[PDB]
Amino acid sequence: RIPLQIVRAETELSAEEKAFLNAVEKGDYATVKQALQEAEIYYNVNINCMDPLGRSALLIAIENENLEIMELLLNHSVYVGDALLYAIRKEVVGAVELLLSYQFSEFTPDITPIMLAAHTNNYEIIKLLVQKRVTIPRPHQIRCNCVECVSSSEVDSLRHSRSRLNIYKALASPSLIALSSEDPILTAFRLGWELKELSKVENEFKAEYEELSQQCKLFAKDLLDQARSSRELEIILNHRDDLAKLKVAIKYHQKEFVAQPNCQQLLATLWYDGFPGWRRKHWVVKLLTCMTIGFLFPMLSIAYLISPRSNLGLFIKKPFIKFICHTASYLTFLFMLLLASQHIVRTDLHVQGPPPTVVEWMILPWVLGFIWGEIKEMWDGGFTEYIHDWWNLMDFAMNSLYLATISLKIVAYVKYNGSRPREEWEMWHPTLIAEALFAISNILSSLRLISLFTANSHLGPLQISLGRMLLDILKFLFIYCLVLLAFANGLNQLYFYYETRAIDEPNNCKGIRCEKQNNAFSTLFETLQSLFWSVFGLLNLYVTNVKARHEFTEFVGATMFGTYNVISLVVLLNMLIAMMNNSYQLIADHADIEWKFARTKLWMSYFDEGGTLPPPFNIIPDSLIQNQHYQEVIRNLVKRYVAAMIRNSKTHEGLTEENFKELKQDISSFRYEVL
Amino acid sequence: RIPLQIVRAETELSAEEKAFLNAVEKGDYATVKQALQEAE
Ligand SMILES: CC(C)CCC[C@@H](C)[C@H]1CC[C@H]2[C@@H]3CC=C4C[C@@H](OC(=O)CCC(=O)O)CC[C@]4(C)[C@H]3CC[C@]12C
Ligand SMILES: [Ca+2]
Ligand SMILES: [Zn+2]
Repeated sequence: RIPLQIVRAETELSAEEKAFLNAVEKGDYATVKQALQEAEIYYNVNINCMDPLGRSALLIAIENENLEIMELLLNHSVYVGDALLYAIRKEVVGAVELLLSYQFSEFTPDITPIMLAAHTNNYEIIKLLVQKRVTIPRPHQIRCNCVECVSSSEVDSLRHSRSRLNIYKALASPSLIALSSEDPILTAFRLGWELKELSKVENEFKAEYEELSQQCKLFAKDLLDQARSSRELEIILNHRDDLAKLKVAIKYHQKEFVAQPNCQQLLATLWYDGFPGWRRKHWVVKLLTCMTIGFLFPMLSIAYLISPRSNLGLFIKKPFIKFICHTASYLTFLFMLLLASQHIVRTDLHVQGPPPTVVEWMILPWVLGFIWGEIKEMWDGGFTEYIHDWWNLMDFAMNSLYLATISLKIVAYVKYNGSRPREEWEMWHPTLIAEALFAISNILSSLRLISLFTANSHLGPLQISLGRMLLDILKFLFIYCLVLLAFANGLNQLYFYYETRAIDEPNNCKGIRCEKQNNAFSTLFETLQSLFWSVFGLLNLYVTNVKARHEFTEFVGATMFGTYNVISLVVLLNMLIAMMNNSYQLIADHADIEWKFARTKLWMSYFDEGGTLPPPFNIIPDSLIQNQHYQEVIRNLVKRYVAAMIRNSKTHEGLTEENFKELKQDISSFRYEVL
Repeated sequence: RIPLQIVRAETELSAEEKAFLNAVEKGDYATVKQALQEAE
């Protein structure tokens, strides 16, 4: 028996106010008029009476979209505050125009009429409001130590965050950008960048800021989509405040703008400069032409040096031929790196400091060219973006290992004279370190070729997904390294008392890299190595067996080894499978825009004159007219976009409501004509 | 304090054209006819 009563009692109005509110809601030109006259004379009705469910007389008159009752209430001095916002949110032009011609609320007090109009994204209401000289407060910069931001955040943090989000939502509407900004493309780019960088700062309101940034990027792409000619697209892309706006969009990570089909057409025509209709030809003749131009890599580079402006000197200046020549030079470098480890060119293996062979003497200009190119990349173009590549770390590692190999070879040549057999050299002979670093640099140089996958149409998205899933490999190795450190600590602590010597063990071998694996858990480094190698099954089971008859210690060690194997394989590897499968499933939707953005970024790196020579040969010693043309193009694009959007806003629901309103008005007019 | 004005100003028609366009949009056999006669 649960008793049910209204615990929050609302003060109900008198019966005289109910008649006035019912006359307002039903709609009557005479009953409301005489009710207001009686309220003026006898004071029977409070004019500012309000329903318990947040509905004043003016709000109900707005909800009925009738202008006569609204005009009479406006002339009868009804409380008009917080009533234009309801008409704006209802999105009716006549009521907003009438209220602009002159307690409880459903809107937060920081909302202005222009802000709500921008939130609702109605073109006519926003235009009619901005004609009345309205302004929006400027949101502050993200990192503020000023008093006006810090004190406001300290006093009322929720109101501050709500006000900032409301302002940024008002500024990000496509209609307000199309009306109030003279450069909607650059405004959309900048607002998308600020909203994306601000979503990470305000990590709790991340979804709304990410949605607003996506809205701005979509508006920029849709504004570019309305181009009806190649001249308009060339004017858009070349506008400088060669392809300036495309470089700006690449800077602001506008992947949807970059991967637009007409931008990709213009980039493809600029890429195949010397080949009219490269996509037209057969794949066999394309492969033959690519092979010929690649095999002509000593050519077209000497000709550039001896005659830059000849018939043949301008052949390498085209971007595709430049890319082919660079790829051919790198493949030749890797071929000589393969040849450097062969018996035909490498002899006299028992000298402490050897002079370089012919293959290494040929390798040296390539290494100097790579070093000089990476040095020039630090200066030319800039330094703040050189580290913002994530491929230049690999190049820096390659060049550092090359420099270390050269310096160690020089030291071993100048301080070691004579010959000595290789078995009696010391552990840290400079020659051995040089041969190790050269091999590591060979691995890095041959793995550098993955960056060329974005040019191909089939290996590009594959490398994009490879990066996507390496981002989760990086997360998985933290848990794996914690588990590895835990079990290594435990196993070394259990097993370090039974450490033997290399002399006692057979073949003078102490470690897990022997025929009979010895001292697998004796030291912490060897324990880490053993627990790493047990993942691939290369650690045998008898390494947990000690010389003495300590069967309890052996059993506890084998149990630790089995628990580590279970945790590190059965749980963790299949967890990694599930993680990368989920990440691949998410990225497979947006996998072609990313590849097209990466291919575009690779294409614009070959457009400029800098770095024309391959690394073998790169070490051998009025604005008003453009602004007005861009302004006409923006005017046409904005008009086309606003027309397409304004009738794409026509909806079955709104059309149906409009038809009922027109039918009701016409029936009432006909009834008044008959009566 | 971000100022908001229409940067791409459209040449608005005269008030006489607004009456003709409103008569066309609302639907009137007589108002559009007399408007066209006055335009002639
Ligand atoms: C499977 C083994 C034998 C590979 C050995 C390494 C190289 C011989 C391969 C690996 C990556 C390959 C590259 C992968 C992608 C491309 C881009 C591709 O570009 C185009 O098709 C041109 C048109 C465009 O840019 O879209 C031309 C071949 C090339 C350089 C490939 C040339 C041959 C490379 C260097
Ligand atoms: Ca580089
Ligand atoms: Zn501030």
